[PDB]
Amino acid sequence: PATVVAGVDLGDAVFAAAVRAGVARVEQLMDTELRQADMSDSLGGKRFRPLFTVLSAQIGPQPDAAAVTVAGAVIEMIHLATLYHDRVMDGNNVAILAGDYLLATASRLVARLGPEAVRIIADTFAQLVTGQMRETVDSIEQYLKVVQEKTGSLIGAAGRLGGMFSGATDEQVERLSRLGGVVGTAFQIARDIIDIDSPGTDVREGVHTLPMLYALRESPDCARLDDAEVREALTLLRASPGMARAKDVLAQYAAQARHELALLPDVPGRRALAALVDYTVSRH
Amino acid sequence: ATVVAGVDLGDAVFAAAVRAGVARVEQLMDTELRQSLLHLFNAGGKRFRPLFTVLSAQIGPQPDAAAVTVAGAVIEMIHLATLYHDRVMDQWGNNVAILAGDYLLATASRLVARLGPEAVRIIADTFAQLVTGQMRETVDSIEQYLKVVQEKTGSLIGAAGRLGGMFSGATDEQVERLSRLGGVVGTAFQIARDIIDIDSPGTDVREGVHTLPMLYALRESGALLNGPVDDDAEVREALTLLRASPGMARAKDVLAQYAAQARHELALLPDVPGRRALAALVDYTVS
Repeated sequence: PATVVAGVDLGDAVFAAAVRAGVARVEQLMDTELRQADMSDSLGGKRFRPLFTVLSAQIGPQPDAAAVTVAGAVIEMIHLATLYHDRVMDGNNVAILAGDYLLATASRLVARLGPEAVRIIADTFAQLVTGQMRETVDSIEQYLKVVQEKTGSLIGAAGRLGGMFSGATDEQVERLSRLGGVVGTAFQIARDIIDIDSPGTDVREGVHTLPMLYALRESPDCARLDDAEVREALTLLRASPGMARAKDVLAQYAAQARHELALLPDVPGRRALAALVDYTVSRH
Repeated sequence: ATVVAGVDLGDAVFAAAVRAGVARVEQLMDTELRQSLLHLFNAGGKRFRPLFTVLSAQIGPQPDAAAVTVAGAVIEMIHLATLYHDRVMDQWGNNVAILAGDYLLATASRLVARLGPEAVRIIADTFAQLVTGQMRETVDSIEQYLKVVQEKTGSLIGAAGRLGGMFSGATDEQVERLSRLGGVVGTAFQIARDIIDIDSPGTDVREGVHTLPMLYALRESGALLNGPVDDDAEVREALTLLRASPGMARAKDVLAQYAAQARHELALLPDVPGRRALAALVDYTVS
């Protein structure tokens, strides 16, 4: 545990403490920027994206710890807001307002990071709405388009901002952006798989995830769209070649993340990010 | 004639320049919003917030700067997004309303981003204010209501004044004055809506929202508005009862006081046509 931050084993406990403190600084800024005179508002609400932002800023030669803290707070507040809005689309009005406040505060914070950061966030918002627009011809191409837009884009921006505000080179910033995009997708696909492999299992009533999408192509019929019906649906998926097909797609994203890792500079942040990748494609 | 949105501005050449500025905002909105998710109504230049932005920009040497139109569009998209998010129920559904609002928001992000980080900060802080206003709506009751309407309605119109001043090139002190004017005008704008909801309807009683006339009434003695009201018979009742309380005359007094506050703010703007137009907009808004 002393080497672990946000579930990622960073191998070294002294290094883990410095990284954990960078994550803690992100949450502390969020708590300070959200708290007003009016509130269990931040409380999946995780440190994954803060971890990713801090680790990405370990790739450049001159991390700006204050700016890195801002970027991570911006990214994660946006993450939480997408969760609030997703719950209502599947109190409603209050959950929407809370998400809107998280989005307003994230936009306020990123203005501190200057004109380039501001455009990166605005473009990320555009992708986020595009994926929600899409999510409402190849149905698996679309599903992977949705998670790339709603999930991969935001972790790409965290990688981008991490590189930018450690003075990484232009090419390393692009690479960190691409890594974060591929990490976000792989993370979701692992989630899809884990929720059928078995902590609750098929806590996914209504959601057509990637294994399911594969299984419904074969040709022997789903009971799909109350408790035995759920277990009866679980056996079919764990059996189906759709499961093995979903793990192949996961492996394609893992392969692409590791391709990007390999061209990162040989610095301790690269090994940290590879452990982040390992955890991402793991059982979480 | 010399009228732009029920408001007589003065000289026909000023009014024409203002009409054209507002129309430019509606056009930019249309253009930037094109991708069926939302259906904008064509108000033909009568939207309050583009008008207040364009009027505020008249104070600057460059009222028709392109950034002024972007500001106005941004302001109005924020206001539209709140209308869509307001419709989330505890359009076709909750999903459309959320998505429509998020689309407006995202489009506003792209536009304000190119205005610069300081304009991003202003709009973001304003939207934050606007949201906590709606949270807070859900001590001193009057100062509490006024804080709510200042947050949920006055801050966006303050921002319109601030942005209009900034990007028309107005002086720093003028930007500040126009921001203060906008907050006071937006409050008076809401107080006037809340009075008009009881004079001649009833939406606030049915919704169970406590507005200025009701809050002053509940200070006397001799409170059925605990929660909302469903039956149309009790609605009619509360209206006539509230129409007779001295709290109704007190809310009108406070409205007149906010008008006087706005006149104090605008009196120290330069002596130009735009000051008179703003003065006229104030008079219209409280009448």
